Amino acid sequence: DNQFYSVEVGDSTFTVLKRYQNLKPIGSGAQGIVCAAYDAVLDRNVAIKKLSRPFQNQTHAKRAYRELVLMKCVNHKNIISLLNVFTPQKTLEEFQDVYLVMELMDANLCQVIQMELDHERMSYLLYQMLCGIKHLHSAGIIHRDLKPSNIVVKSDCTLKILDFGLASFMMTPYVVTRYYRAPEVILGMGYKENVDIWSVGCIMGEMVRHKILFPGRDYIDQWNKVIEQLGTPCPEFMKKLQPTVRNYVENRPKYAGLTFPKLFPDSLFPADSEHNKLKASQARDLLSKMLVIDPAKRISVDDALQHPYINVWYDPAEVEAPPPQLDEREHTIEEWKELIYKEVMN
Ligand SMILES: Nc1ncnc2c1ncn2[C@@H]1O[C@H](COP(=O)(O)OP(=O)(O)NP(=O)(O)O)[C@@H](O)[C@H]1O
Ligand SMILES: [Mg+2]
Ligand SMILES: [Mg+2]
Repeated sequence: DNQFYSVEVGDSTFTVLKRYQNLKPIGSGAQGIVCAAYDAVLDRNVAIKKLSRPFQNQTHAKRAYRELVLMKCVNHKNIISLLNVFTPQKTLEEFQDVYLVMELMDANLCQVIQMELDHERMSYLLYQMLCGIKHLHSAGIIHRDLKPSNIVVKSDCTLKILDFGLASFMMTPYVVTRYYRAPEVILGMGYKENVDIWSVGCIMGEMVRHKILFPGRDYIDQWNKVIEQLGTPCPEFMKKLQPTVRNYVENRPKYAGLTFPKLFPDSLFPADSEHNKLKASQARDLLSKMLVIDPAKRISVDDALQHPYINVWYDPAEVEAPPPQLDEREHTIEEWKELIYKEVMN
């Protein structure tokens, strides 16, 4: 008569509620393994992510606690919704795992990057990202860590963002993706809303080029790739850097920079029709306004939404949707356990 059951998925053991049938491993991350499943009660498929011992460290603890609180309060069609939360353990002392249940999407933005997208779908996906990011911004959430792996899509081209971003030692077997972070994060500078526009541009640029824009082993190799293509930023941007960082960037080999038609030629864009020729210029024009190193010269979310390549889908309810305790703090690993439990158990 137990409400839960246990199946072995991959290498781990998933102990889920009886309503969740047939688990198929669909994803895996740093904080948990994601399985797709059927929900008998709701009569639909869902995605179940298992946070194995989230409170084991302050980074993973802060992450888990924050996503849990926001996935409940934030309510937007372009930000993943939480359907059910649960733990198979009965007491705070026995407490080990957390199970996040969300609507099931069909794939990653990484899988969509591997294919040639038409201007209709590319601008719609892009319009959705900016739609959710805008909603997050109105709620006081500035992501700063958007990556394809955390953006999920459905077959009908609907899009949703998975995580809530950045609020940090981690002894782990796995990597962190830096490729989509803004200069005001690579170089530590202090940001504002449009820091997410850079990530959107790194994604669009990859959706077009079909390969990572600014790769690198470290932030040193990555910044190398930023200036090698876009060129050394203007002498007004550098006066905003910290004196120890300013030194490093200023004394770094100079580059004039490539132009956008060179970075993103017409060969990468479908320019057969006359409609596609104009859209291919518009797309390139948006990229040129998103992949700008200086935040003061970088386009805003609102203006990127009013751009001719994106605004063809503008909708008042989707763009200007209404937004909703002060959470950017510090605790020990057992204090976090308590906070996570009392959240999981409303
Ligand atoms: N609701 C969902 N629907 C469909 N697939 C999903 C869903 N949530 C997660 N996945 C997938 O599982 C993968 C990893 O899930 P994720 O939630 O991002 O784990 P994570 O540990 O937080 N990831 P990471 O960014 O590496 O630290 C994603 O790239 C998606 O492919
Ligand atoms: Mg991920
Ligand atoms: Mg994630």
